[PDB]
Amino acid sequence: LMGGFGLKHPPPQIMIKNTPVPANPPTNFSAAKFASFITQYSTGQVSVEIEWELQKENSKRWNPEIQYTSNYNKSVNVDFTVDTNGVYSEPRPIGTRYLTRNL
Amino acid sequence: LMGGFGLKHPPPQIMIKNTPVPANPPTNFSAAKFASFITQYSTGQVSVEIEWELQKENSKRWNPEIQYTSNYNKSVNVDFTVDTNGVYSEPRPIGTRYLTRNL
Repeated sequence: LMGGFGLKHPPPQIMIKNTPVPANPPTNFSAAKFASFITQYSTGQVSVEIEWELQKENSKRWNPEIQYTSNYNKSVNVDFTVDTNGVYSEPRPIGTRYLTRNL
Repeated sequence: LMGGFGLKHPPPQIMIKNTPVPANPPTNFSAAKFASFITQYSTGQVSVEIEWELQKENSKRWNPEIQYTSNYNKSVNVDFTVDTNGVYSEPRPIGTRYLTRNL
C-alpha cells in the first residue's frame, strides 16, 4: 500500500557485524563473560546491480503527451544537484505516471 | 539556410497532369490546334514512406533534461487536434533541440 512490488520471496536481508575482538584477559581464569572489547569499526564498498524489464509505449494518439521536464527558467540552484556547500537535494517527488493509455 | 538537409541529388520531382481529351472535331479537316477539350479532373491516393536513421542520446548528466511536453491545465481545445468545426491546427512551432550535449 505504500507502493512497489509485493514479493513472497523478496530480496533477502544482508546482515553484517564487526566480529568482537576481546581486550587483554586477566591472567587468572574467570568464567564471567567478557565485557571488555577493543573498540573498532569497519568501512568498505557496496555494489548493487538490478536488471529491470521495460514495457514500451505502443500508443496511437495523435497529439503529444505530457512528459517530465526540467524548467528552462534560470535559478540559483539546478534541481537534483549539489549546492555550494556540497549538499545533494531532491526538489520534488517525481512519480512514474505520465504516458497515457486507454481503459 | 531555412533548415533541413542539403542534397546534391535530392528526392526527385514527381510530375502529374491530366491527359487532354479533345471535344468533337469538325467534320472537315482543319490544321489549327484544338482549343476545345472535355473538362475533367482526377483524384486518387498518394502514399509516401520515408525511413529515418536515429542517433541515440548517450548523456551521463545526473539531473533531468528539458523535454517537449503538453500542458496539463484544462483548455477548450486540445493542442494538435481538430476543433468543433473539424479544422486541424498546430498551436506552436515545435523544434527539435531539447536534449543537451557538451561541446
